Amino acid sequence: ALRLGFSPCPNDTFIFYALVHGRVESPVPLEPVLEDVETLNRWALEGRLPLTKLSYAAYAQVRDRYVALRSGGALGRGVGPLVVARGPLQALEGLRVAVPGRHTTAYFLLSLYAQGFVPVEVRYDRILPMVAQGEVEAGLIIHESRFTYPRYGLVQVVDLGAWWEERTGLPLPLGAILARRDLGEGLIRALDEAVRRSVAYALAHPEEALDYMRAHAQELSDEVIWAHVHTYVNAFSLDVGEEGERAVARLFAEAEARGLAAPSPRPLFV
Ligand SMILES: [K+]
Repeated sequence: ALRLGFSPCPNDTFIFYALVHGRVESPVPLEPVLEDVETLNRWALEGRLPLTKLSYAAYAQVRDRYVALRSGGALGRGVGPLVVARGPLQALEGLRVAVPGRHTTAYFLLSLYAQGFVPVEVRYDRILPMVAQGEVEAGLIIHESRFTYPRYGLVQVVDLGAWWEERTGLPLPLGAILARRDLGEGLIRALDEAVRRSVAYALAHPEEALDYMRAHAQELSDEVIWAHVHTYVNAFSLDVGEEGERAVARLFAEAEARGLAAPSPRPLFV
């Protein structure tokens, strides 16, 4: 079996459900390792896992070690991380912003959007309470927080996905599934096909994945679980496509323009 890292969020458990339960064929058996996305991001800098979900911004840091599968990721126009606050803010200048991980695509986007804030790095589930309790002035939120933030009395400062679309005319690449290059070209292609099959299986039999999604997101109501997969799993999860490729190229061009990532001649996808 090969270790496969992903988050316990409904979109990842939905996407990998079939593969992990033998409902679709896989070229090799897989051992899921569920972790926070920033833990996976840090691990990839060390090339720890042979297969792993990773923030697209972090992928730009590990291209010589990993290649992205065309399937299994999260990209789109309405999946952007949001910045929220207790009330409207004129700007983020000089304000403390709780963020879910410096290597996330969310953090990268927030850094494109504004540069005078003070980041406070924490697990994503601490952000809404920290903002509501006044420990920071704004929060960069991901995962299911986009559905629940009003429960904390908060308002949206900016939808970074919408901001990215307005700036580039492209969908936002959020997360990718990466294969470590030492696995060999053939196996990597077979894994890409297996992940695509897994996504297709859950799309066809969504209810079959519910017990698994609930097991790993025990704090979430079914209403939130269903909203979460509806929001984060879309056509780009089956295949990045021509537009998805252009969007990833644009994201990496912006990172390179700021010296956040080194250019590479290696193709971005399997
Ligand atoms: K809601």
